[PDB]
This record gives sequence, structure tokens and C-alpha cells, in this order.
Amino acid sequence: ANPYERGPNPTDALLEARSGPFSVSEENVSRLSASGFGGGTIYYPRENNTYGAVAISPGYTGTEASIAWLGERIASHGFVVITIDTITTLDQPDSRAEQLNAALNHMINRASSTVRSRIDSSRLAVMGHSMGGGGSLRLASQRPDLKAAIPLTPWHLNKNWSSVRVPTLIIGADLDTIAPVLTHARPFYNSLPTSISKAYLELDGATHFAPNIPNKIIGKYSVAWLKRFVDNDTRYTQFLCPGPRDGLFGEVEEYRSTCPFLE
Repeated sequence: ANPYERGPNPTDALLEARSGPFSVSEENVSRLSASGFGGGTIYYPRENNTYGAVAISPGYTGTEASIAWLGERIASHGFVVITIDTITTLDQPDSRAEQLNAALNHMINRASSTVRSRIDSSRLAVMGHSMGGGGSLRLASQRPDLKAAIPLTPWHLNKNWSSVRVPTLIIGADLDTIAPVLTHARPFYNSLPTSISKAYLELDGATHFAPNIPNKIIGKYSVAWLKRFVDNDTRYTQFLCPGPRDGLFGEVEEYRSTCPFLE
């Protein structure tokens, strides 16, 4: 038995629903209380248990409102999730990496006892939009103990992520003009090692802002990746391997992976 399995055996409907099977509560993190980031919102399952924890960063000029839906959706599948504001809206990716790390340490050490009692501090993940996604790659390269990273339409001047040893799903947007996939997402994916669990999902008919509103594909595969790697939950491998169908008449523009993933 894997002790980290939470919730029912998954279906496409379970992952495409607007909410997961867990009811969620929220805790505000004031900018005054936040050490090393700008505050945020913690979403957590009401059901008392331990869960993996996830920190999510917005991008340049972005606020926590740009990523709130995804914190709430992921928490509803059995995770403790913090959506942050950064110290300033103009912070660069490597500053965002430090703020992600600070947000993980906040959830583990400084949130309410209601939140801290629901966290398995050994099972952590990071995500982010745009510069936030660049920050996710940077922190993942520094912290091989993270269980997953999910950069969403990532932006970073560093193209070489050969040092990353964390299971990483990069989601790109085909029509992205801010972080074009030819110069950001695809080079990032191609530089990740062939020896890690990794995937690249390029959305069809998507701008750079696709992650900022509820999106069935982003929510399905984000949750499947977190389940597979944060919870070691091999019930979710079915969604990732061989993964969504791509090209002409597909669900996505492109999907690449290193399937099969080691257990």
C-alpha cells in the first residue's frame, strides 16, 4: 500500500472537474507576516490528514489573483498549496526562486497549526507562471529533495537546466509572444536531463496568459503530475504515459516525455 495515496481512483472526469474531491479552506498570509515573500493565500483540505505541499509564484507585474484558481483546484485534489505575492511585482526569476523557498518554509513553520498539521514537510513541490516558472526551474536545480516542479509558460534568460534532478512538467503555450516556446519552454525542456522524469505539454490555441484563468488541460495534467511525483501515486501514470494526443486534431499541440518513469 502506498501510504501517500489520497482520494478515489482517478478518471478523466475526476481530473477535468472544476473541483477535486476534497473540500478546501483558506488562510490569509499578510505581507507583514510573510518572511522573504509578499504574502499570499494557503489553500488546504478540510479533511484532517497529511498531504504534500506546493508553492506557486506569479510572473512579472503579476499578483496572486493571476494564479489563485490553480492553488484552489490543486488543494481540492489533496494538497496544501500557497499562492504568493512577490516582494515586488518587478522581481526577477532568481528572486522568485528564493520567494518560493521562503513560501515553503512559511507553510511548514509559520502557518497556523491547522495548516502545519496537514503538511508532510518531506513532500514538497513548486510551480509558477512566467518569471515564476523560471523561478521554479531555478529552485528545482538547487533542491533535489523537491518532489516535483511545474513551470507554466516559463520565462528565464538561462536556457540550460541540465542540473535539474526533480520531476519536471513544463507547460508551454503555442502562440506565446512574451515567453515564446522556441526561446523559453522548448530549450528549457530539451536541456533537462534524459535520465529524469520530465514532460513537455504545449497548449493549442493559447497565449502567455492561458494559465491565469481556469483551464481544464492545465488543471488535469498539473494535478496528475503532482499526484504521480509528490504522492508517488502510480494510479496517475495512466494520464501521463503516453499522455495527451498531439498534432492535427489532438488535445494539445505537442506532448513529449521520458515515459516510462522509474518507480
